[PDB]
Amino acid sequence: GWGYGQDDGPSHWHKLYPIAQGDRQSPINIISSQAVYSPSLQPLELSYEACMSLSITNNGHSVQVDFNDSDDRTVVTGGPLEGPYRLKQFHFHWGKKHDVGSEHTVDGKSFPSELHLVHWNAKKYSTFGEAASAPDGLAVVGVFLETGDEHPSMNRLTDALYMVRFKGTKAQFSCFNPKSLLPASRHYWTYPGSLTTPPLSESVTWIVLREPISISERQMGKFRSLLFTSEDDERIHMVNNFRPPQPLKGRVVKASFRA
Ligand SMILES: NS(=O)(=O)c1ccc(C(=O)N2CCC(c3ccccc3)CC2)cc1
Ligand SMILES: [Zn+2]
Repeated sequence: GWGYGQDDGPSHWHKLYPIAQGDRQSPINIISSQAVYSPSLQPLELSYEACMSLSITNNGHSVQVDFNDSDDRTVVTGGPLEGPYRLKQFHFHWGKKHDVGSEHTVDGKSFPSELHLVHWNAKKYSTFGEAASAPDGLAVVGVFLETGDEHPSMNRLTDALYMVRFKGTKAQFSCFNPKSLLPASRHYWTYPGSLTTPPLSESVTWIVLREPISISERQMGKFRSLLFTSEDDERIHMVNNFRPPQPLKGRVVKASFRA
């Protein structure tokens, strides 16, 4: 139905999902000087278990790692959140070159990639799907990826990509701790937004970390080697699977720190 190609890309989604023109769409360009320092905010805590990961999957849009969310062991809490949100999955958005790839931008600057850790409000909703439609249903922590030095923990993931290079394939991915992909800082920006893929529901509290993690150009290349296509179809590389910044429309971006 939708994608990131020339015929089905982001610029066209509004024709299928009208909410794409809504008042709290994501991602956004974060103007650091315009963020409101918010001391009252609570400390952001990412309490992740080491072995809650289930599999790694190429779903045609990204490569996604799914988690066991039957309990509240792997959750995000604090910051703008009133309670814990359980981690359901994490995935990435990236470009064909270093200058593009992230969904959020900071003062007009894009990163080559962006990691999204998707959590849901299991205290208020019965299913991830149900939570994905409600205004306070999801909390996504965004982590920017810069290219430079090799990321040791990332290797276990980038080495697994070959096995899921084609759309619709999956592999077991046990004991991968998502905490290994977080920067040494927990400072962040936060604002009320939406899913960045259809249905584009405005159900997401965004928490974009200030500090990016770094991976090697070689590792970033393993992502650019994935395919949007099936094993039979003509090979079309999975790149530029990101949605561009959307209108802020008077929303206030809060910061946990001072720029
Ligand atoms: N990029 S992101 O905003 O972090 C993000 C967050 C969540 C998802 C996600 O889990 N999927 C699968 C379920 C689908 C869906 C939800 C509700 C109703 C119908 C279909 C939405 C996309 C994708 C990207
Ligand atoms: Zn995403």
